[PDB]
Amino acid sequence: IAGPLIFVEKTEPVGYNEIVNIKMGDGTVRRGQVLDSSADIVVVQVFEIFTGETLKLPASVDLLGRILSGSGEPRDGGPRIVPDQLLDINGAAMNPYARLPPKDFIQTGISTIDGTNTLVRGQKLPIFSASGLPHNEIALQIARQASVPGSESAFAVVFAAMGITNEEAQYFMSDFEKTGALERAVVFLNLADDPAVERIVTPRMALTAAEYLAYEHGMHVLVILTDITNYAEALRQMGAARNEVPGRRGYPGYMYTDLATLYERAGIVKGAKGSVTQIPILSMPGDDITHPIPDLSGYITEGQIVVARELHRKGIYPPINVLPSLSRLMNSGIGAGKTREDHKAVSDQMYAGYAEGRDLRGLVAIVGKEALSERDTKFLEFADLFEDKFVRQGWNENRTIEDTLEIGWQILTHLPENQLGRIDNKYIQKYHPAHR
Amino acid sequence: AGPLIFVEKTEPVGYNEIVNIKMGDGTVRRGQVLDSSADIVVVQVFEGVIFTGETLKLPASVDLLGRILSGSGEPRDGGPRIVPDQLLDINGAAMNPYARLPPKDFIQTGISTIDGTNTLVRGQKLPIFSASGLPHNEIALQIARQASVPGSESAFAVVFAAMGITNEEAQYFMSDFEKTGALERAVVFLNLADDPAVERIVTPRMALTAAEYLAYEHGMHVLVILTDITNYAEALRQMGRGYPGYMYTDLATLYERAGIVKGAKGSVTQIPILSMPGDDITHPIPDLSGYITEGQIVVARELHRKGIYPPINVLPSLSRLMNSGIGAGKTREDHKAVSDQMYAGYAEGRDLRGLVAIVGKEALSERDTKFLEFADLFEDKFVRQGWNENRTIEDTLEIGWQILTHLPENQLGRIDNKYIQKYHPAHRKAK
Ligand SMILES: Nc1ncnc2c1ncn2[C@@H]1O[C@H](COP(=O)(O)OP(=O)(O)OP(=O)(O)O)[C@@H](O)[C@H]1O
Ligand SMILES: NCCc1ccc(S(=O)(=O)F)cc1
Repeated sequence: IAGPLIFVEKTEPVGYNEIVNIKMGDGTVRRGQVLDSSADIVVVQVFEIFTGETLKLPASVDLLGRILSGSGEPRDGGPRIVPDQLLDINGAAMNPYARLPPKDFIQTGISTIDGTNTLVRGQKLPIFSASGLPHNEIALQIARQASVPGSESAFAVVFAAMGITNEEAQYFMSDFEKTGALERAVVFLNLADDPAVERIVTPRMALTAAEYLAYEHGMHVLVILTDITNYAEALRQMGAARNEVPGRRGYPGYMYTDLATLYERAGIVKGAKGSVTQIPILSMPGDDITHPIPDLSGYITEGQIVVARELHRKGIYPPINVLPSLSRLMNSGIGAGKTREDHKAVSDQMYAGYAEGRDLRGLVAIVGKEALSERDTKFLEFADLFEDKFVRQGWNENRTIEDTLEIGWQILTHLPENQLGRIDNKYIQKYHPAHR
Repeated sequence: AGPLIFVEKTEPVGYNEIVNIKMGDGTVRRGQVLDSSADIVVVQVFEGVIFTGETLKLPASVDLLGRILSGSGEPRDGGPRIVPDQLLDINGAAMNPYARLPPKDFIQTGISTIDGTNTLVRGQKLPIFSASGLPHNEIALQIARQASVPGSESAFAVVFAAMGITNEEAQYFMSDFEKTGALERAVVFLNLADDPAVERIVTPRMALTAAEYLAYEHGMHVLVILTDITNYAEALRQMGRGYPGYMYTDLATLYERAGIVKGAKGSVTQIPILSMPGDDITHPIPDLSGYITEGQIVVARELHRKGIYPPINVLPSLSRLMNSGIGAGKTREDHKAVSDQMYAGYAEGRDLRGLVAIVGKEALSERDTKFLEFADLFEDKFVRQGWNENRTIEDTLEIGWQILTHLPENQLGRIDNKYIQKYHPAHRKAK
């Protein structure tokens, strides 16, 4: 009767496939079999230590301002968390999600996100990148800048790093402490050499903490997870998936729904007072042949933010290419009363102009700048202005959606007013710098 | 430094030799010889007694249809050299047939996960995003065989270009096009892995040039399939340890060549295959995002591993111009609603697979079990289809309506009552 995978505290040595009884968070008992384990954690697959208890998160608002390991133990030299509640972490705990669509605005402070691919409360918007690109730097800037403008609910951040180096850990820790962002954040840091099982538990501890804060304390919580790919690397070598090939015989069935137990955990929480939003980092692995991992495409259902090496090589930060980027729920979180009435129009116009300008880079290479029309030259130049002024921003520059929109209107000014076909006259008259 | 311009080798040249290139308008741009094959010179442009070269030309003629050529345009089918009625500069700087018009009508691919949920539109650029070991080429071949433009007064044609392929893949491609009759309306450009690197980079330009000629001078809707861009980028890797900086601008000279042509009686649509390398150390992963501006079709390992063909995951897939090409008079009035409803239902079902693995199968509500099962039906009956199964948009929509009857009518939040009463199987009238 193979079923859900749970995590239980290890109190004694246990053997692979050992039958055990588990005392769950809700007080009920489960029958299961052991799959793998670390010094403090064992992975069990439920059916229907000999008699153990589930690994739990010491749920408490005191988690905020703390930096913990993947298993919830202090890394900041502080005392262990004094729990207000001990919650199971596999996702069965509170059943906090409402059947409501994601909808309001979350200000990341990054123009290429807030302006053209708006992140909304309850959404899961992955950052798609690759080795060598600054995705962690982007994840860190969002963590310290993110807020929920005009909201009556408090805002919190759950930052979860997986399989990182000592240097990286140092990097992250010092930043949260120096900026003060730590006061409104719970940080879970899993090192590359920490037990694999601990990496697997890391995203679950994070999400459980997120759900608790969102549901128990009516907060809008932003969960940043980096990097799924590293999570997937530990997963493929854990338990019964060990030395097994995906799609073949012997590959554990749970191996293909595992990522789903993570991306299913996002959304507005019951009561509609809080919510859990996810920003997972999906870094393209360069070893699909040697290290086959679970398909990560399942995490992409509401869009994605694309990090491009092209912009990175041009010396632009953050190197986000808005063209292949998308936020399917964007229309929920923008407009009058959320951002500003002209948000959709400006974003639409910048996208159109930037896409045109980029195509023109090809034409100019085909016929020469001397042969390009005046009109086309304007768009060609607009693409440069967009990348140089809108896309590019400092690592410590936190732009309000108003700043983002103004920069947008400023560069749009470079195009002929008669070429702004994506902006209704009403807005052109009201916000265009020439009629303002 | 780029950009790259191809010139016919009319006289001996040397590396770094400064030369003048005769543009199709009588003017001349100057560059430097970067590399060259025996008949083609690759020049990098800037901005008497020196070489003045002619741009490499494509022997254009409707007689191109039904022919299998090499990346350089030479017969590979044993047939005679193409008798041109026009010599077209393959760099694209001689005609520019594109209209200032947005892509708009329907292109029926016959594949449900494309036509139904992320529709291909005439003049659009819709890449197939895949990876090593996946069947993107089989999907590409199927589209080439089945694609059409229902109700269009303009004829339809296919331009299929393969870069750096093996001899076995070539034979396999030539065989399919020939036995199905698909070759009858196609111009096939085949470049083999051993062919000079120079011929590999001219291949897509020869293809796009043939496409523009048919579309603009013969008022045809042309579908251009390029598989793949990664091999193309590999050829650029070393022409004169990642890819050269000019690659990004170079790729732009390819993706700018798409759209409705002047007169709006024709168009060029591109379906480039972008497969990610299975190994980065040797085959670094290039940034081909410049080609992705109108969406993409995602081939997913998950579906392939489950034994489903075509393994297309609609959730991450997207067609930004879909609304242009659907609805009454194009496909059917209920298209957008069925598409929205299936997408939402599939996404919900997939999330529930997550919940099932958290609380267990028997813990799911009856309602949730309904969606969980719909996800299975979607993959088993909508996604899955034969490699030779050409579905009309009607078949696709009807298959959609059938699996949707698994969901509670009160759950079809994406379909307004008017379409429910008219098309829902439980309400539709016999007629
Ligand atoms: N699981 C997935 N795997 C691959 N591609 C996906 C997946 N899900 C969605 N996509 C699509 O692929 C695109 C991401 O690939 P993209 O071209 O951005 O790579 P990249 O980040 O530019 O690589 P590079 O490291 O060279 O910059 C997105 O536009 C998205 O639409
Ligand atoms: N790698 C070979 C480059 C090359 C090859 C041939 C020439 S010659 O074409 O002018 F006949 C010039 C340069």
